[PDB]
Amino acid sequence: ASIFAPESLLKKTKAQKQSREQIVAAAAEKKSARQKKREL
RNA sequence: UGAACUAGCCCUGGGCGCUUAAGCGUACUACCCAUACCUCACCGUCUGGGUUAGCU
Repeated sequence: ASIFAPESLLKKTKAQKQSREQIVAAAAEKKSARQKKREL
């Protein structure tokens, strides 16, 4: 009755989740550096 | 008082027309338009880059 998600989907989701974390982490830093650069 | 000299125009030796030019010299602003220059679109060629746990 319950169809488990494919295991390749779980592996891709873990990889995509990690890549999104780096993008967001390097996006808040990008905003701060841009504000400091623009003042300079 | 003149004398010559110097330089330049005139005479003798594309068409229509032009004469303080529509010729010649110089200066100055306007204007005309090439397949050239600029901006854009499109064609093609070349060069460089991206694109797969193929993510509704």
